[PDB]
Amino acid sequence: SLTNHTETITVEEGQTLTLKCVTSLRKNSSLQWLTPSGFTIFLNEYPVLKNSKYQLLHHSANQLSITVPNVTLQDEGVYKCLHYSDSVSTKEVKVIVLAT
Amino acid sequence: LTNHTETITVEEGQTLTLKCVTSLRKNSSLQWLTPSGFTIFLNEYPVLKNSKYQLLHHSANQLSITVPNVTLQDEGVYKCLHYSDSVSTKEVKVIVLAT
Repeated sequence: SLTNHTETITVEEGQTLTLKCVTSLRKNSSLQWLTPSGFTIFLNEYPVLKNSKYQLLHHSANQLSITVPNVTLQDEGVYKCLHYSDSVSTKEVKVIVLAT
Repeated sequence: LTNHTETITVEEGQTLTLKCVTSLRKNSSLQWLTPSGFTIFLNEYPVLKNSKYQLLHHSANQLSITVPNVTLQDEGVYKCLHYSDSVSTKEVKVIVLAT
């Protein structure tokens, strides 16, 4: 179901992090994931950031899901999903990486 | 060639041009962002819908765009990103002049 305007999620270091953006259904739209640092990871199904560990999981009109395997403490922070239709809506996901 | 920080001005009501020029890198990407952080173009393709930004030029080492009929809402720091092995950033601060 829907991703809210803000969320906090956790992940054990060393495991795989799944960032899942699900939105309303809208014609001719775009979905986009940003790193906390502000770099585009995927625009729709198309990778932008060049030599990184991020991998597409799923893309369709109302969903852009990606993975970060072997999550490290440096993978922590607020990721943004942007949804571009007539206007732009934003969902911020705060990631907390858990030790051990 | 665009430095890491730039300040440029433009008269209200005129056309503002944002040119990002970088080194030539193979299989690289260029991107303009609004001060609010929305993508305007990624390479030659618009992303932000419903607005007055227009493409002027795209090639491997240049991404240039326009905002005609500029207004004071159009001021702020725009960001051009250059995605190669590494990501480099140019922030361009636009100041809009009244008269």
